[PDB]
Amino acid sequence: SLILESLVTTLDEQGRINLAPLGPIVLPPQSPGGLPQFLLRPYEGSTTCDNLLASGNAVIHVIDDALLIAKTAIGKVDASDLVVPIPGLEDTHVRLKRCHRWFAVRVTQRAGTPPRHELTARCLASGLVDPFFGFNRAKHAVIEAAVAATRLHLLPPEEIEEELERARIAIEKTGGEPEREALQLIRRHVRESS
Amino acid sequence: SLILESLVTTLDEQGRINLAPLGPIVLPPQSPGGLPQFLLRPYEGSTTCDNLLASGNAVIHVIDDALLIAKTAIGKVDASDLVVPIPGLEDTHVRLKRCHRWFAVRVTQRAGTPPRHELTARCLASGLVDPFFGFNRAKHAVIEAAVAATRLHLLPPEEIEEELERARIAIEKTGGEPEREALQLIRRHVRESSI
Repeated sequence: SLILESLVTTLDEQGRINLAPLGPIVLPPQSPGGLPQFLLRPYEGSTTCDNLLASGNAVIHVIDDALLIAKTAIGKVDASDLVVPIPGLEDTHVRLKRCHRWFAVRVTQRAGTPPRHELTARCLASGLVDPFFGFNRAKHAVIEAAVAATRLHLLPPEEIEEELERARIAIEKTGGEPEREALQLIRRHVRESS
Repeated sequence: SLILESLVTTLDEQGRINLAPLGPIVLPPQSPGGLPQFLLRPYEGSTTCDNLLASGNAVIHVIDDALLIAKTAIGKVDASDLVVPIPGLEDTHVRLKRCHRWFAVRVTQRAGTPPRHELTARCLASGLVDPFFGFNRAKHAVIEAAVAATRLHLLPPEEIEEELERARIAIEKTGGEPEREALQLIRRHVRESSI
């Protein structure tokens, strides 16, 4: 399916902000030229899933920050100082100060056989912030390594080592310090998980 | 600094437009928010390299179009109705109508020993156009497959096949129609080059 590797913000019942990775499916717009809709498949028991099921709201972000995706895939990141309330939606939706694009969404349909969730969401608002760097082989390899290192069922040692090596090479060839940092964090996570 | 996987337009001596992949190094500005410089390392004997050395001009594009990268990596694409001359630079630079961002550049320094050219370029003009889709694992794997398909004379068949297989997996999971088409075109190129 057509999937964006995003960061999502949500709020709990007390307004506490959560930031986590999500891979929403991009759905057709309601009208030609219109904003995308999204199919969200949050993981049961996650803070994102709890907050979506309670509030109906989220903000999906297009980012070129592979380091932040890696950090929030591996552990919790305090996002309280990373976000600003969205105009028109200040009590329900917050966006990252640094991103390329944000989509403030609200759930329109719900389905899924427990424990799966399928939440259709439409945009209430969207905006552009920073330019996107562009394709970068190091960022891409950080994403692959982070996905590999955080799978529900552990990959065989040879497979995870292959992803880490491909990342090392791509980062040496094309990356910067945030990508170097990301790989070190992912390597730590892999070492601590075995 | 980071390397951008870009599309570059250049013009030959008769004004003919070329569109091809380039991986320039992005040199940061002195001040946050300023325009960057680029280090261009074009491939000796390529149309892009010939035009850069002759004119000193190019337009570098940030694109989310992995299909177009694949097409121009594996063969010539007629870019005549993809680009338009840039006002103020209309005799020397053309830009893609569809892109996220473009930088019209001019070479300020030539270095390197042939066949490895190293050209420093500064920005004459730039702009934003379309939003960027975002990270997509299928687009990323199409880029890696396209790089491998340009290296049939440098890599064994099993290594190129493994890049094609990683693309298949990423496209099934995350891709759309352009990425599916890109992998078909790349596989066809690999098959044709083997025979």
